[PDB]
Amino acid sequence: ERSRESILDATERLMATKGYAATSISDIRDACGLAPSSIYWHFGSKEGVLAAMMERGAQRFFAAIPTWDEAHGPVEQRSERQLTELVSLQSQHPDFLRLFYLLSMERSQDPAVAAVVRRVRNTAIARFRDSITHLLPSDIPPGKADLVVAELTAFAVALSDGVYFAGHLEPDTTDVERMYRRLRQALEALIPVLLE
Amino acid sequence: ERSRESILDATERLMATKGYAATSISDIRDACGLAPSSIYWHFGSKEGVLAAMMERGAQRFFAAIPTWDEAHGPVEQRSERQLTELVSLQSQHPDFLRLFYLLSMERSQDPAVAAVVRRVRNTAIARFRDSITHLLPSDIPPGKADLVVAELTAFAVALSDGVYFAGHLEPDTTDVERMYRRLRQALEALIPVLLEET
Ligand code: NA
Ligand code: NA
Ligand code: NA
Repeated sequence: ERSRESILDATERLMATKGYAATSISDIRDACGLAPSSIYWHFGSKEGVLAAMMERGAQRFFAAIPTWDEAHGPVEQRSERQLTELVSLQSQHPDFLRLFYLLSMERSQDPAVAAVVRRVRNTAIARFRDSITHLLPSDIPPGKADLVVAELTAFAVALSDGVYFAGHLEPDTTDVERMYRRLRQALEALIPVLLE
Repeated sequence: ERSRESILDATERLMATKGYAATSISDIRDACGLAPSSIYWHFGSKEGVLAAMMERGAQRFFAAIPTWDEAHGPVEQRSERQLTELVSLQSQHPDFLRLFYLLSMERSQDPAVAAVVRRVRNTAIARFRDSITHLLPSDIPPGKADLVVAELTAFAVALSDGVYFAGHLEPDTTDVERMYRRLRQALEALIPVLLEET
């Protein structure tokens, strides 16, 4: 819908400017022109707006990174982009990232929000899993591979989570590209260890 | 002195139940018997209390792990309980940890809170750095060591941050001990890599 996008657009700018608490459903109307009843009719509530806002922020973050089959090149890589995008995709668009980590720790969470948080986290995990499976030798038995891949994935996701906070808490001295370089180097080193 | 402790104790329990939002200065009095005016006089405000409580939780988290110099004797070398002490304390807090990440991302928060967050983060970084220096060969030129230790530390702290969220978002399938073992193994692998790159 054209109207759904209007609301989210307004909600982004308003919360960026005023923060969550001080952003009214009324304010959102003032910005997007849509009446509160129309807003409620779409997202059901303020939290329902926040969720949908946060989700499509994810959908764009992930689309800006190609999957492994979205490639291209003779397995250049198939790092290239995947790290390069991930690197550039932390440049003051954590945005959605900060919101994610905030919402992940929220207590007594609205169902719509908890569902969005879960889908985003699962997606991120799935995406790392897609890349990492290609770091293993092909002659590894699939069941054994599943265990190794799952453990490397959990490791990478953890490190990537840490990268946001490093950039947030130590923005001056943090090198995002360098850190993800150490990650892939760490993963390549851990593969022989895991198969032992 | 004893008054500060009973205020924080009451504030913990009240904030374990109830939400931060729904915990009033009034409620805190009801629990600890100290008047609101006495509470303010100590911590200055509600978020002023929140800070002090979160810091105290960190100081206890950090004391529960030894520094390299105070650790044992030299066998482990000194790490594998500094490991399990780190593993001991997840266990999935707060205590402090969830509050820390929440407060670290809070906007326009409060001078006293931002200071606590900064001290806790810096301490944790300092603690990892203290351990990691002994992973390097003795003959590395100090200035070059400083660069390598710093990069390994940033890496370790990042991984440790992610370990919390793994345990939070995937509590069923997350092995905390196994993860910190992979961190140690990763750090040992990265040391030669870092030294040949200066
Ligand atoms: Na209108
Ligand atoms: Na309308
Ligand atoms: Na040595």
